[PDB]
Amino acid sequence: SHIDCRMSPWSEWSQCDPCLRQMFRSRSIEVFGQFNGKRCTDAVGDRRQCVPTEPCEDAEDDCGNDFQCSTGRCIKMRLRCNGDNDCGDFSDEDDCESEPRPPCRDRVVEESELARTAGYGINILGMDPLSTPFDNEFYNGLCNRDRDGNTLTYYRRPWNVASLIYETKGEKNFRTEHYEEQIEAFKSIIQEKTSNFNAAFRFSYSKNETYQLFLSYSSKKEKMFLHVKGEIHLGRFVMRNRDVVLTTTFVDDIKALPTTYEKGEYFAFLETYGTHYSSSGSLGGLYELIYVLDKASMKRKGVELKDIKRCLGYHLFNKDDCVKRGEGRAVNITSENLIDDVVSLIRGGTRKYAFELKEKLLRGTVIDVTDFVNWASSINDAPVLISQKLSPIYNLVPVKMKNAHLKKQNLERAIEDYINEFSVRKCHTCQNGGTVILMDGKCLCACPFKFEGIACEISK
Amino acid sequence: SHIDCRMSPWSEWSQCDPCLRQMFRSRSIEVFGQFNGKRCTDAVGDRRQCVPTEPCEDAEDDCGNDFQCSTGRCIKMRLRCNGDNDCGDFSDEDDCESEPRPPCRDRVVEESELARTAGYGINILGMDPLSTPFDNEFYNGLCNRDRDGNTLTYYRRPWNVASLIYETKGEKNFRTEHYEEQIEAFKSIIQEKTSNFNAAFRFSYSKNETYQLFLSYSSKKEKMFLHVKGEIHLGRFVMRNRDVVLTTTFVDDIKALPTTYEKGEYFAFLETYGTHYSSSGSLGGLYELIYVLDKASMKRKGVELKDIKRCLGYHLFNKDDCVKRGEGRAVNITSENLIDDVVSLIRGGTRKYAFELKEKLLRGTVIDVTDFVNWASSINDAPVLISQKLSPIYNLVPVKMKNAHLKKQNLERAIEDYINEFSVRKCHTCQNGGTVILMDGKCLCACPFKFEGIACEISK
Amino acid sequence: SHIDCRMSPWSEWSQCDPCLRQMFRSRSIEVFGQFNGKRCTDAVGDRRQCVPTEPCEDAEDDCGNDFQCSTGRCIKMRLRCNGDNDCGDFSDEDDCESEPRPPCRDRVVEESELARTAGYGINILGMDPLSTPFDNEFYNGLCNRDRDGNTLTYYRRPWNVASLIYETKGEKNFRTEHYEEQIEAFKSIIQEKTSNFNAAFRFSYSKNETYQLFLSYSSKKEKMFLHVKGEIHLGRFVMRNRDVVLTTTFVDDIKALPTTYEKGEYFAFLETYGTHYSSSGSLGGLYELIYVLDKASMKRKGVELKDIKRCLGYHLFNKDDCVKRGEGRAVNITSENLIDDVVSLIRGGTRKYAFELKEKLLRGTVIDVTDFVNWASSINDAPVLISQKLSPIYNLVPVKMKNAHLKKQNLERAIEDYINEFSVRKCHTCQNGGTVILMDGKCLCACPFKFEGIACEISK
Ligand SMILES: *[C@@H]1O[C@H](CO)[C@@H](O)[C@H](O)[C@H]1NC(C)=O
Ligand SMILES: *[C@@H]1O[C@H](CO)[C@@H](O)[C@H](O)[C@H]1NC(C)=O
Ligand SMILES: *[C@@H]1O[C@H](CO)[C@@H](O)[C@H](O)[C@H]1NC(C)=O
Ligand SMILES: *[C@@H]1O[C@H](CO)[C@@H](O)[C@H](O)[C@@H]1O
Ligand SMILES: *[C@@H]1O[C@H](CO)[C@@H](O)[C@H](O)[C@@H]1O
Ligand SMILES: *[C@@H]1O[C@H](CO)[C@@H](O)[C@H](O)[C@@H]1O
Repeated sequence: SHIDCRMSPWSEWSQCDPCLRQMFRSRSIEVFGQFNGKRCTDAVGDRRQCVPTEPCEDAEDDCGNDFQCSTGRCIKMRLRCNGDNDCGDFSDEDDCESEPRPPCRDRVVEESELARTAGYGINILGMDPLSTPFDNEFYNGLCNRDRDGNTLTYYRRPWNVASLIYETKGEKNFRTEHYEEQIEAFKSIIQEKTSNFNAAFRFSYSKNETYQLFLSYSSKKEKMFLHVKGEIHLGRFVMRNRDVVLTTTFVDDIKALPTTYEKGEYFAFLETYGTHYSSSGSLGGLYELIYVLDKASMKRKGVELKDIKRCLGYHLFNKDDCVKRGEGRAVNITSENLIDDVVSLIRGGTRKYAFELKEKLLRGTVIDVTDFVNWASSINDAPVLISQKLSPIYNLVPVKMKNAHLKKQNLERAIEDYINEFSVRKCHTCQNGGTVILMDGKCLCACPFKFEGIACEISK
Repeated sequence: SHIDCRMSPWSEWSQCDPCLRQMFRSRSIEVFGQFNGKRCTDAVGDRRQCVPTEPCEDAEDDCGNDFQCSTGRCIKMRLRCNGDNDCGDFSDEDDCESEPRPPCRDRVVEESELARTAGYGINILGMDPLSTPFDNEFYNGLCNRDRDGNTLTYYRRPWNVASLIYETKGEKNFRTEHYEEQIEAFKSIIQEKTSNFNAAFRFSYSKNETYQLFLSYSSKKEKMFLHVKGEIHLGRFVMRNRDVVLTTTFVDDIKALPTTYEKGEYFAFLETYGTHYSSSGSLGGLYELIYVLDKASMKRKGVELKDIKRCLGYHLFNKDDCVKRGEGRAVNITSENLIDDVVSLIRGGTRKYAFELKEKLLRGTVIDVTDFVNWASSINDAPVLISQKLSPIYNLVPVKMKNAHLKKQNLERAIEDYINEFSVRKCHTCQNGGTVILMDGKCLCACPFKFEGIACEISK
Repeated sequence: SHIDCRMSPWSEWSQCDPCLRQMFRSRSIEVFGQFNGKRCTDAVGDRRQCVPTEPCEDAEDDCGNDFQCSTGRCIKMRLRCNGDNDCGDFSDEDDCESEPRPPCRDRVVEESELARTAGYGINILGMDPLSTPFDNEFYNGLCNRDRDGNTLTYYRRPWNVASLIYETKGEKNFRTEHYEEQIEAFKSIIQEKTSNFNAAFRFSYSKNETYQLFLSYSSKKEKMFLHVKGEIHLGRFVMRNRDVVLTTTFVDDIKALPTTYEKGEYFAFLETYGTHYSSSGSLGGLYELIYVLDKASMKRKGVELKDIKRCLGYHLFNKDDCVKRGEGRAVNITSENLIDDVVSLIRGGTRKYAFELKEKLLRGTVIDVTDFVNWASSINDAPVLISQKLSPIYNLVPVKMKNAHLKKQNLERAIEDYINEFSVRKCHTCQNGGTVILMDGKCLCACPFKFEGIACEISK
């Protein structure tokens, strides 16, 4: 068992991209390292400076009949001096001596806590970088209020969020399964022959053979299961799809794409800003217990016994003898296996109450209803995204910018190449029911419940 | 078992839509991914910028004999300086030095809490984005009061809400079913033959065969069920159908539709603003317990026994022998299955009392009547929509705007295409009673009560 | 089992209605969706803008010798400066410098709480939108007092209410039925033959056959029922039929009817303002318990037994044998079903006492007489309509307006078409006693007490 990492050879140098003065080249990954071998360490993509031999046109947008700002975002004239940071670099609340004319008037209006990070541009592994391509500070001069249940406030709705409810949806699943199987097998045998021959001046011949045999098999098995899962949802959100504003640090990174399907830059872009964006989330976070017991007793026995009681004797003078032989054997074999797994997981909430709750779960005693309530009041402060409906990031690249369809054509294939080349289906699978897991480019396998070996080979 | 996602090829590029300068093209989805395969990730619809080769007419409404505003909504002259935000951008309470003449006079008149979000533009999955196409701030210079039971106030009726009652309709269902079936089968057999032959100088021949057999089968079964469901309704609402005002961020998105049935834009519109709007809701929210027990004991036995007691002996001299043989067998097999499911769900109410109530339900002890009362007083703050009578969103697109019937003809087919192409009837169904569920474009199946496999195959 | 929704094809485009500049067309619904199929979603009626090719006359009323107002209601000269909002837009208390001359003088006179919403324009489903076609602010310069029992005040009688009493009519029904049936059947059989034949040097032949049989059947059944129903009535009302004033937002919607029996607009009108108006109601609200128990025990047994005891033996030398055989069988089968349903419902009253009362009902303990009294004092605040005598809405369209009889001829057939096309008698009925219920255009069936299937097929 010895597998090492591998690399494909590099490709050819494509072209000096004239709008970036760099030629790119790339390669792929054949086989990731496995079974205590060398790690691949993500060495795809390469860059090299070159002089532009044939210069491109000046790639800048027209920004027709709109006030250009000091960032690159083009806003309208209606957003002038509105008291809202619309250009990004505060190009409204400085210029004029006119009225600030706030569209949210003297009504009690605050800033939100859930809508401001409403992108959660997610990656296909499952973890979510908050590198939001959206900009949740652009209000576009509107004042739409969305109520809160507990605090009785009036939060705002940013322009990129199309809907934002605050329900209170608590939901506890609970299961406990139980299996048991006893079996007691049993087999006894007793045999006996007693032969006696007598002549008549005589001759005798006796034999008393007494065989016995005995076998038991008293084996039980047991297999429990338990599963608590209590979700707590506080609302949701749904993002938009047309006339969407993007943040400042993202339009530039789309504008710096090599436009010719150069493979090196897109694998950096898709891990800087994620693969998909959560177009419809649901905040508030869960907890979970799992209690997998397992038991396997076994007995087996054997009780064996033999006897021969011979004799002889005759009067003619006298002669006699008496012979005895007796053997006994016994075997007891009592085996036992026992396994207990406990897993607990808990997401969301303040640091002080959630880790009271986790240990009150794992103690096994009953939890008085003051810690789940305190954690559920805590979850308003620190929400954790729990369920999302994805959407690809090339459904977000704007069309106003130059070479938009070519960059979308690049990003629609880069996601296929990213999901293919880092897939788990390149490492050869582990035997004995071992589930292979790609991690750090090093396919580690998890063995079920009995196998301590890396290849799930050694048993107990 | 290995299914991956599939895609149809793209269509042809239709036409530069001259009023939007973009040509659209699209495709469909053949088979969603299933059984631990690649996800489809919603890649329908495509956009591309193009120069308008043949320009359209200037698509703007006439707004005949009405005061146009700084949003696009056309109000009447009666709404001038009324002290109500009718244009959306406050084009009443700024202009004149005349009287504000409030139609709600010095009577105690407030703003509502249930009517202001009275659209709940819903989607066919079951969840409800609050992206209200209606505008519940337009009062049209009228003062219609609707009373409250508990607080004794006088809320208003916005123009888009046609009726709004506040009942107090509490309604608890409760069920508990119970099934049980014991059975005890039993079968015993005893056999015996005793033969004895004697001559007469003699010869004997004996045999004592003693067979026995014994079988039990003592199996019981049990299957409980419980179901609490206590709804609490606080009123309802019924929206209108003619002379309806729409919000500012929705008439623009209808005006930006490609008018030629271009499939890419309508699938973004129908998931920005939902598929249907709740034309008749009922607020106030439920809770629910479900307690599905299951039990299956089983015993079976077997007790077997054999015996042969032969003999022989004669005087002529003497000879005799006595032979004994005896076998015994026993099997006990005692199996047991047990399953407990508990589900609890709770909607509506403040964060502090509802999650006291849920754990007081799941404890199993009796709940003193102070937590259901406190949750029911809490439900006035945070209502949750509970029952609705839908209506399609192409019964809402106004007819005053240009190309209204063509856009309604597009939206009446886009709902059929949306309900067909994301239907569950494309994924091949799971066996063993597994109910397939479309989720994230990845058809996951739920297996009933015994099957841990993805295809519901492995049993216990 | 697979039924989907269906639609008839659309009709022909009728005519540009010249007073509304819109041609209408429509269709019908053949079969609603049923058994987990596609929903119809109410797609009847259609509108389309068209230029008026032949213009109609200016549809406005004469309003002969009456002061026209700024709404469209024509009041008399006697109502000038009376201090009552008669035109709707306050065209009395602004103009003159004369006396306000209130017809209710310095006597203690208030505004009502039950008469102000005295329409309750109801729909044929059973639920009641408060979209009152009547106007319960028009007093017509009269001062008619109607007393109150508890508060000792003097409420007013609006012109649309012809009579208004405040009784106090409490009425509790109570039932408890009980059925029980035990039966114990029993059948035992014992048989025996003992034959013995002896010769005489001999020969014997014996036989002792001993059969037995035993059967029980000890099954009981029980079926309880309980039904509390305590109504509490506080008064009633009776509306008028001639010289009736209607509200401002209803004469316009009658005036916007297409006049040619165009089917699309009337199905929106009849669900904006209901099908009938409650011409004679009775306020104050009920509560209700239902306790349906069900039990079905069953036993059955069987105890079977057989025996053959043969023998033979003769002296001639000697020979004999003895043969025994004995079988035993036993079956016990003990089945049990149990069902408990509880339903509770409660209408009317403040939020704090009614939901104390509901849980004091469902606890099963006796309720001390302090919660029913507090709920009955609460019911003065929040009444709920409980019994009504309907009347069709085309007995309410005024005759002064133009094309009144044609619109009444349209509305007298639109109610027949509405009650026919959304009737439950289009969905094919469910078997096994399943009652079909039309809901959301999706005929769901309810199965009685044992059947969990959608088509009431699977039993227990
Ligand atoms: C994958 O690994 C897990 C780890 O415990 C194991 O339980 C499971 O049986 C493996 N196989 C599959 C198909 O999930
Ligand atoms: C669908 O899945 C559920 C999940 O438990 C199962 O109970 C049910 O039998 C399945 N089939 C149908 C027809 O609902
Ligand atoms: C209708 O459905 C109900 C639901 O329980 C059932 O009790 C009744 O027998 C059905 N049939 C009729 C004729 O009411
Ligand atoms: C990467 O590219 C270099 C270019 O010189 C090769 O030499 C190397 O073997 C690898 O393919
Ligand atoms: C989408 O459309 C492109 C257009 O070039 C095709 O090449 C592709 O195969 C897919 O159909
Ligand atoms: C509705 O009416 C249209 C009119 O073109 C038909 O094409 C359609 O089939 C339905 O009947």
